[PDB]
Amino acid sequence: FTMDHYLDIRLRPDPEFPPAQLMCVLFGKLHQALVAQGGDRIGVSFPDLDESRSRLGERLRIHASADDLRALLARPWLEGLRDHLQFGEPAVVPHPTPYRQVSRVQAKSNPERLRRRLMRRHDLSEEEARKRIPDTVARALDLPFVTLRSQSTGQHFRLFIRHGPLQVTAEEGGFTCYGLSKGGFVPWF
RNA sequence: ACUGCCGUAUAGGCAG
Repeated sequence: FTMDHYLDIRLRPDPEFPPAQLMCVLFGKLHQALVAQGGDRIGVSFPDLDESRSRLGERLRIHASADDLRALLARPWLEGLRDHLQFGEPAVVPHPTPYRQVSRVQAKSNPERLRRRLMRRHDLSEEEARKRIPDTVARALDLPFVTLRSQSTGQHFRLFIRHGPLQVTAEEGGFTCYGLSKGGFVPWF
């Protein structure tokens, strides 16, 4: 709809850095750009997604207005990265395409963590908490992910990404500062 | 496979 432009970024193979690491860094710098930019009008997708193998592939697509794309290309978030990437031209998307949400998915991967929260919210003990929240509560996602380092937290975390069911038409909605759906759809091709 | 947040929640959502 309003996001009828896109830019493709393809990773260049490198002897010192495997593709997954270049992708994490690319995605992380995008996040930094999007925070600075502000707004909720820029989306991403991973056109070379390999769902069978939960791999994102070596392509990052930015979905936005033509102007944003030309700005994003000249901006410092890409510093140190440009030599590791190949860029397409900011372009109008093909048509027709299906649309899909590209979303962050989170999992209760750590029962102990849910327990510290529970204790804090019900003044419970560890033994009480463990009785109510067993270790089987743990869920593992079968999804591709990037590994990120937060600046505000200190943590390294995995950010799991799901490319949702193909839809014929898009619905109104925006995107987080990681370019992931908070309702918005992007064209898939 | 981290830390936390919302929620009565172990349901389910969210932040970096």
